[PDB]
Amino acid sequence: LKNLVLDIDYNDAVVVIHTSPGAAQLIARLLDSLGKAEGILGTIAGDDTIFTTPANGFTVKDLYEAILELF
Amino acid sequence: PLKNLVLDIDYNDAVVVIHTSPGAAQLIARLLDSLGKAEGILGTIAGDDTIFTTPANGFTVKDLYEAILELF
Amino acid sequence: PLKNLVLDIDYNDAVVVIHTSPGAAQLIARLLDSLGKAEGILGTIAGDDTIFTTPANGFTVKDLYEAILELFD
Amino acid sequence: LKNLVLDIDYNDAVVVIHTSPGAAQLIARLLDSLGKAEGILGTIAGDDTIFTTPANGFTVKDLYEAILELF
Amino acid sequence: LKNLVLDIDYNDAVVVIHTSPGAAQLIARLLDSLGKAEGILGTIAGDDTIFTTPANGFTVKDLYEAILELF
Amino acid sequence: LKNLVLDIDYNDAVVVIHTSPGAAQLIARLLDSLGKAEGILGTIAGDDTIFTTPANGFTVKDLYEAILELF
Ligand SMILES: NC(=[NH2+])NCCC[C@H](N)C(=O)O
Ligand SMILES: NC(=[NH2+])NCCC[C@H](N)C(=O)O
Ligand SMILES: NC(=[NH2+])NCCC[C@H](N)C(=O)O
Ligand SMILES: NC(=[NH2+])NCCC[C@H](N)C(=O)O
Ligand SMILES: NC(=[NH2+])NCCC[C@H](N)C(=O)O
Ligand SMILES: NC(=[NH2+])NCCC[C@H](N)C(=O)O
Ligand SMILES: [Pb+2]
Ligand SMILES: [Pb+2]
Ligand SMILES: [Pb+2]
Ligand SMILES: [Pb+2]
Repeated sequence: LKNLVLDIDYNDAVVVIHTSPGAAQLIARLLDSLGKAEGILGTIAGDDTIFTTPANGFTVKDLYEAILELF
Repeated sequence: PLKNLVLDIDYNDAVVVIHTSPGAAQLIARLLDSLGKAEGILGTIAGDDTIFTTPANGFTVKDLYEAILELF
Repeated sequence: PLKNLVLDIDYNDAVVVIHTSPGAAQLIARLLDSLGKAEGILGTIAGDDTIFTTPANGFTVKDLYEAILELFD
Repeated sequence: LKNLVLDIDYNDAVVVIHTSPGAAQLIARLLDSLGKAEGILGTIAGDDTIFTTPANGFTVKDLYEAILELF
Repeated sequence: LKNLVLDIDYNDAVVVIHTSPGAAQLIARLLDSLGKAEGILGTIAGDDTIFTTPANGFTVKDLYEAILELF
Repeated sequence: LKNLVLDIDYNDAVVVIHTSPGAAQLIARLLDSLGKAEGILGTIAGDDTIFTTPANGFTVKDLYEAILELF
């Protein structure tokens, strides 16, 4: 979904994405299309921020890379 | 927004209803939210995939409707 | 997701209003979203504990109301 | 403090209360205190808008003044 | 309320529960009973994914075995 | 104002804030005024619980103290 993703960053426990207001459930639904397969344990969207976590055998950086590879 | 997100627009005697793709309601409802009472929009409230928008006094539902299609 | 999540059903001239347990609105609304304009539902919107639903053309609010009752049973 | 409420207006079907970003569910939780007692049939809130309708017998004008003589 | 829960899994940061579309808030409300009496620090729900986290002194695997308890 | 924010706590991954029912998005809105270079990485809000996580550089406690110097 084009330029709705305003920013993608991360840290020790989660990969955080910021979107235009109200776009979070939209972009987050995209990640859930791949989800577990790629190594996304889960994703939760608020209004303009998304939190997603990698599985075991995957670290946040591996997540941060595949996500880029998506958008 | 994007129209591949808006799946259907329709109306009755009280509100104009917009259906969208799962998760898109809030995104699309913010567009209508840019139109004020003067345009005939009293309000707009979105759920997960449906939006209920209602006419401001002085505009009938058909009014709000043709206006929304114009907006799109 | 028993209908014990549904606390009350009633209407007026524009919409049919349902009151559910807190946090059960979206879930109960999905059910109604399985009906469609053909059974007379123009649309359905859920908050946290309340749901507003409204009838399509040629359907009065009372018709939507009786369809919901039978939709839940 | 109710500096979060921006406007209450009406029409033949509902009463709209525009709210600051996010304050919609909080302010709306206020309207659920009134119930069918004070003529409320129900209220749904979004992110910054609330729709509310009068119970049987009450008109929207009545419901409007309730929310005014209550807010 | 039974089949509303599709999957429960975890990693080094949170336990994530996947549920039916729209049941996130209801199920996450079930978790909100346990409180910090258990190992829970917080639980946040979206539409179909639930992110919960362990409080100081508990591991994420603790919170996990305990949530299966609850369910 | 008054009892809107019921608690702020933390663990290994995020700072958890509990609020009054439906107050989460509002409280979260304040948290989003601060970000990245100011400590915060992202803030998600459910209905009464909030999860906030530190920008990759800060300790969850750095972020925590900053949030305290508000509530
Ligand atoms: N219908 C939807 N909005 N789906 C998107 C879900 C995104 C994410 N799993 C969440 O629950 O927050
Ligand atoms: N208009 C609002 N709800 N603003 C608050 C957003 C809070 C947080 N960024 C979230 O996405 O959950
Ligand atoms: N994934 C869901 N929550 N689905 C139910 C949607 C309920 C209703 N149509 C709404 O948009 O508010
Ligand atoms: N936890 C809450 N936000 N409660 C307030 C409910 C507001 C309104 N009845 C709705 O269903 O949208
Ligand atoms: N940032 C947003 N999600 N804005 C959309 C709000 C849409 C509509 N006024 C509502 O309150 O439900
Ligand atoms: N009335 C409710 N929706 N209760 C459930 C809240 C679930 C979760 N603690 C959240 O705040 O996201
Ligand atoms: Pb960045
Ligand atoms: Pb991992
Ligand atoms: Pb009709
Ligand atoms: Pb029948």
